[PDB]
Amino acid sequence: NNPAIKRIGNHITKSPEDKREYRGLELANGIKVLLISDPTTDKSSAALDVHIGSLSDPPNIAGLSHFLQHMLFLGTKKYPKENEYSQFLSEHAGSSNAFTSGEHTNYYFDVSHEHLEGALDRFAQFFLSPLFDESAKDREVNAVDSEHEKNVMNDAWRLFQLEKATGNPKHPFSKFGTGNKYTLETRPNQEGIDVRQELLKFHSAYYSSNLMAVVVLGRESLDDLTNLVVKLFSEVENKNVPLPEFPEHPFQEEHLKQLYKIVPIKDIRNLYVTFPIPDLQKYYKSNPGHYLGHLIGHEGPGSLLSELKSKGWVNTLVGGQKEGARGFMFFIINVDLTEEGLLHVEDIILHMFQYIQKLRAEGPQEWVFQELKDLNAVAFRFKDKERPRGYTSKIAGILHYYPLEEVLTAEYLLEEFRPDLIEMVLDKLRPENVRVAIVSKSFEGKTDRTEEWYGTQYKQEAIPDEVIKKWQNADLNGKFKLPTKNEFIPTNFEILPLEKEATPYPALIKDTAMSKLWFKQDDKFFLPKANLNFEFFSPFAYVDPLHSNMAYLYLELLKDSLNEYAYAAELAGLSYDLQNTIYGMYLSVKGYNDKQPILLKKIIEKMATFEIDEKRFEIIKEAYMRSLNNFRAEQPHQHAMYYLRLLMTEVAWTKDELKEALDDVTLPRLKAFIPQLLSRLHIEALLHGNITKQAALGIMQMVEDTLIEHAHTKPLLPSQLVRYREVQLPDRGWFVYQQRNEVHNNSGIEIYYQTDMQSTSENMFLELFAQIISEPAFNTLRTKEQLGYIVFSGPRRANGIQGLRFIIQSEKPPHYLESRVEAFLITMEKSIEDMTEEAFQKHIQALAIRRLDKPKKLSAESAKYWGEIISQQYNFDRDNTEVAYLKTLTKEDIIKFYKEMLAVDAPRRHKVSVHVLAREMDSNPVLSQAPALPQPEVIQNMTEFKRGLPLFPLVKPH
Ligand SMILES: O=C(C[C@@H](Cc1ccc2ccccc2c1)n1cc(CNC(=O)c2ccc(F)cc2)nn1)NO
Ligand SMILES: [Zn+2]
Repeated sequence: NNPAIKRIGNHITKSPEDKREYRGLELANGIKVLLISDPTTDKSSAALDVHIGSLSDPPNIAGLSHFLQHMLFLGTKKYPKENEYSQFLSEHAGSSNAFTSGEHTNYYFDVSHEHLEGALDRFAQFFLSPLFDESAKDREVNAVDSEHEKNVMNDAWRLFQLEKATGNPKHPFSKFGTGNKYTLETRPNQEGIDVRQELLKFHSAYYSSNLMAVVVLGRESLDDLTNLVVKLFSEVENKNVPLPEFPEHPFQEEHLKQLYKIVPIKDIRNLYVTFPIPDLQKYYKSNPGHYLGHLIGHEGPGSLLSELKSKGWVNTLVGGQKEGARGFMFFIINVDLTEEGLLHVEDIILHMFQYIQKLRAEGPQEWVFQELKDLNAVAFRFKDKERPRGYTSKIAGILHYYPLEEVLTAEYLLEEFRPDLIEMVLDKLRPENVRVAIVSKSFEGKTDRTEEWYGTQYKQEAIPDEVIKKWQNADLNGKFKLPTKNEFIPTNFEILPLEKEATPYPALIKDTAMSKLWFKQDDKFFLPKANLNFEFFSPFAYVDPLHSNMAYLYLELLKDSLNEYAYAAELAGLSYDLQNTIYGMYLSVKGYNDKQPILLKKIIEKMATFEIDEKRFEIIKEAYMRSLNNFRAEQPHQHAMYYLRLLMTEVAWTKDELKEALDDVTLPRLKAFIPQLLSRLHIEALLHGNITKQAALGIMQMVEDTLIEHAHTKPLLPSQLVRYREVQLPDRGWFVYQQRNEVHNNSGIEIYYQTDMQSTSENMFLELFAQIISEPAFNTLRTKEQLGYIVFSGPRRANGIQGLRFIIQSEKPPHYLESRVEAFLITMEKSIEDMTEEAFQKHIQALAIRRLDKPKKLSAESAKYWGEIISQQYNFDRDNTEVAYLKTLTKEDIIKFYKEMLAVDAPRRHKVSVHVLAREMDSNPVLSQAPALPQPEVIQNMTEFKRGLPLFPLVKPH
């Protein structure tokens, strides 16, 4: 009945468990829309996906569509204030982000449910009347450059662009998508191009209503949501832009049967096998790509990976279809290489073609397709409820590909087995259509080519016909069998009825010396799933570097063993996580409760009776060595956070102390360690979900019983159960720790102002203050000053202590960033005194909403509880108490907090700074005016540093 609405979609198919309400519709201008009504959501959300990406970039301005995406946040004609959008969301419990792919640019936000319209209106202007301020463009060009700079020494990006560079140079697929200062500023200036106009023009030419999809989620009715969205988005202009397509494959025969030898930054060994294939998106209802990927990428018994692992050539394998763009795709088989595998690359690839041959001989298996269909059906029915911001964004993306009534189910539900399509794709998987890339340090100095954008050192060879012919003649290897029927597929979806004595929070229902068991029956979600969380305490886990290493190798060897067995369970919605910690071991099993007890016993039982294979020990141990070394190639700001963690923690083995001790880890020594580790334990657990109290106690009983039976485990004392402390900085102190990043040519810095031990008061001062300066900090340090792409502020919580932290990755020297952060703090001081009481109450409200936002899924709630448990604070009612206190804070309260704890001349300022110098930088100790800074005490040695200071107390439990 509305002229602006071309059609209103029918019943939108959803899971019976989904209580959200849906109406799909298509606007007169062509915008596809999905309206989502959820009366309980504390945060509303919307997203818009344009069906243009960097593949549509002008060939002379690489990264333009990406740059466009940055600029839309920087002002519209209706809301011309540069950070009006960001500031609004921040003051209303909201957030926003975006991304640019080959074919899509995706924008999304969430906000307090009370302010959907205000946010939605400002959001809409991106597509109505963007400003593209000349000043803003010249600044933000730097943020894009920074973002690229961060990727240059990253192995994943280097390889990503290299494949693009080794195909047809005239194909859009070869374009550089990110852009940098050269492509965006330097070269355009040479050519005389007005980049601001090219931005305006690109938005004008491609950001058309016929290529847009919109999703909006709020508390409002589907009716009110309809009027709101139509009111705002029917005014979007339709230029009837043809949807871009790329029918010709980027890989022609000149690019097939080619071998590439590549040199990585990190010490890694990879083999990448690629086949060009047709666009399989139209066959989505049968999805031939996923069927083949599922088998080739199978990790269970009989699989290709199983064989390659037995010969000790590979450890992990990825197989399946890989996105390209409209018109083309790829099929890939990727493995990591052992030192041995690197020598048998030709043989590995033969094995791949033998398995593929095994599939041709067997023919398509309908029961396999039928199994994938069945698993996905269950997956969609009992799908966890998504957080709004990610939901609207994801759906906005696939609205382009599917009918309105089917968007929710399209990517889950399979219709009909099409063996013809399977044979079609399988026919492309031949030696004559293969591309091979080997990534190894062993090719260093032996390369002759250099990729233009990342500087990747590589070498190109043609695969000799002698080798190609060998691969085409692939005899059936007897080691290869099709996967067996997945026996972990859940059958019992019964939701057990809430017990009479069921608690709203976890209740302590068992307290022996052996174990402490926390339990809660789910009363919010009612899906047939449960989370089993176990912390195993033992002093021998982190007593020294040698033992810390062995704790790690033990679990890694344990998982390496269970993989083939647990893989089926993972496919069937039943996963486990097993990590070594500073307190001992951490075990988490999550998923459908049905066959969950089966898996859990297998782990605990495997744990306590583990027999170590020597070959796996050698391989896994060597990988760990490279793993520790590879930390040198991490980002400067990641180093910054790592170094600070070491400085401020009572005990912390550095990655150097670890890799040194590793040389002393032997098989005999490790075999001895495991039993010693399991001989003494204390188990603390949280069982949460679709389980009864007796089933919970039964579960706990089985873990203890299995340990005692196989490992002869015994309890640990209460006094032995004290956690580590945080170093306590002196009043008016300032320490600086300086290191260099050998790989990246950006500097990193973390600045930590340590306030005080955690408590309701200190928590809310810090959080309310962080809330107030969150947006302004991003706007000043990045948007205005453009110090870096990565600019972060917020609370730091470790060992029961807390403080305010700033993190920045930049091309400027760390000492420069210091004055700028300090300059900002003085700036913020004035802004808060000038702040109106109403603006202040907005921040109190924004923080309050964020804290009280309820978990949409079980594991989110489980995390909340488990956080209170491992922190041994046990404050399960924390949010209500702290939000209550928050609302009683004064603007004067925050000013005093700042002046006492954080201000430059503050009495109780405890400041430590970590400086990470860029690769080619050098040493130096020490716009809005930056204050004078005292001379810092330069930390020369972490041990001396810790020993010379007090340690905080630990927070007492509830
Ligand atoms: O790079 C991108 C995505 C990103 C880059 C980014 C975004 C946030 C980051 C946060 C911490 C460290 C690093 C970050 C890098 N992007 C965001 C925007 C708009 N900014 C906000 O909405 C915004 C965020 C936070 C605030 F407090 C206030 C406002 N434009 N591009 N697209 O190409
Ligand atoms: Zn970006």
